[PDB]
Amino acid sequence: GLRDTRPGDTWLADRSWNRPGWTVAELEAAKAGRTISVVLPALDEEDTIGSVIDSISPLVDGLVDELIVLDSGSTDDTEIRAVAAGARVVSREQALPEVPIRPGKGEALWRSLAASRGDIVVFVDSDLINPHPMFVPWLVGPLLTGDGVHLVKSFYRRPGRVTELVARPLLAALRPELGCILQPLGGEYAATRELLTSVPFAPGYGVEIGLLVDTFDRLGLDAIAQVNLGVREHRNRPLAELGAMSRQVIATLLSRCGIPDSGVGLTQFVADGPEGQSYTQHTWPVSLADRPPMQAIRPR
Amino acid sequence: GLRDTRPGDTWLADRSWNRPGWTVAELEAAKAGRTISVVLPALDEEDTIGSVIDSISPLVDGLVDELIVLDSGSTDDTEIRAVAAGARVVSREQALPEVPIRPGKGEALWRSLAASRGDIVVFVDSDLINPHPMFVPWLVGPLLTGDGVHLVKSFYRRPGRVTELVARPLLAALRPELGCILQPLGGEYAATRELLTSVPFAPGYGVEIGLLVDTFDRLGLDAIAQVNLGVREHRNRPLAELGAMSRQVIATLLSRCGIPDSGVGLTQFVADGPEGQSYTQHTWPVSLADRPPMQAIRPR
Repeated sequence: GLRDTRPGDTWLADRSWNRPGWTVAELEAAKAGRTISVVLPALDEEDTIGSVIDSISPLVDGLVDELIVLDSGSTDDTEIRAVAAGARVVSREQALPEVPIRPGKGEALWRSLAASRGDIVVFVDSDLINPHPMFVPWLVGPLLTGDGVHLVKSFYRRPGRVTELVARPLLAALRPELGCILQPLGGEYAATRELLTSVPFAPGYGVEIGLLVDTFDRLGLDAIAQVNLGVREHRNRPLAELGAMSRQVIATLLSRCGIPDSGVGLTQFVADGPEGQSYTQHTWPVSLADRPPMQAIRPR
Repeated sequence: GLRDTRPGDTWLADRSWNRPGWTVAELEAAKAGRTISVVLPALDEEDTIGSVIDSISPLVDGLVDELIVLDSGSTDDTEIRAVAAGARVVSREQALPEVPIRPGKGEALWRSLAASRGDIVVFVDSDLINPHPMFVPWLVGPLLTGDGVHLVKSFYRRPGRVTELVARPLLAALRPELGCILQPLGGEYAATRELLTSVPFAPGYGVEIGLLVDTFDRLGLDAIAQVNLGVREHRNRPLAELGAMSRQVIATLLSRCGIPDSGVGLTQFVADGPEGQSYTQHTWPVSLADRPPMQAIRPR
């Protein structure tokens, strides 16, 4: 199974593999009333967002009913380049005006649920370097082929740290049944509205891991599927930021397991010089504050 | 305080700093009946162990009463080179013959307590590249200056991953008072026999973190001190092994916080080729089995 996996292959919970034998046009016919939205979270991604939209553009009005870029308050030319590429840009303010804004990635994806319409929502990171046009079709594949799948995660390889050292070892310890998930923190995934609007949304970088665990806890492993995207390349995350990401992943995962987190942020001690004669104390923020299920805020 | 710290400076719990104003000969007089042992855990370290012993050698018969190398069943020339350097080599079998051997670093340090004699035991890794001769004197410093210190941890800088992404963020979440510890996983530390033989010893790579938390939980932060070793350089740990280390650090830390760990090892999925057409499934072992306080096995 894992000894022969092509980009597009689905791995179900019962250790069974499913190789897709459809075209894009055939998948559109398999929708049968169900609508598909694609959401792209964006914070200062002016260089990459054009290319990401272009790979999903030809699917619009066909398989994809709406392509939305959720602007997380960008100060650069992210908005004007995304419109020029042919996607509707909705800011956090515009997505849900009647609720004050909290910082972080989790807030943006949560708000995109109120801004989107589709029965199936596809999430793709806007910092992906040259994504394959079949990314979206592969993600919706297991959902449109009705077999009780509600969340489609993705796995890939670089042409890592927090996934391999924090997320996955902690999942092995606390939710061992989720040990088969190759990329729990992966930003490329698809889910049904009925699931997305019924679960709370974790703040910041904990959004992916929280959604994965909530899906497993309330539906079981059978509702989760994994698709091979082949080779994924994205903007490299700065090494200083990974400690903060880890702490948030930890906070979110502990809260889902009923383990009380102190709410105390990670303090990093950065050496000022080569000798190490002095250290800079830097405390990253951490949030234990989930957003409630969207059904409690804006019921569709 | 952290804006001016020279190699040797002690950081106490009450955020107060102590700069040492002694010589090696003056520290020996401060012992007053108390004996000091230095333990070097060794598993296949034939290239580095000679240099490590040479830095501690001139202290023997003076400040250091005995220098012991705890051989963890080496297959190379670790034993014969350590004897030639001038240190007594005790294997796991010889350290505690009447108890069967378990694999891992934690077992070795635990067994060294039965093989050692000193009221103060100093632990130094045998894979250190050119350690400073003042390493041992700096570690025993706060212990010999009687102010209620029972464990001396160390901090340094490279001339990281698991410390910065796993150990420290998880300590912030579960034991926030230990957030000021710069290197919780550091192999260079010293403690009193009364403490070391009264606490359980965590298996494998969890030994350091377990000892830190046990000391805090039963004595408080006042018993823990930190010393600047300046610049530390050691053999680089292979990137494939760090996931296994993380899982063990996680298992040990959760167990100390009363959080049930599943006992399921981390499964890593390693890509076989460039395309990612197949994956190798690799499950690292994890142990939830502590060793009991040495007072329950060999009471001195």
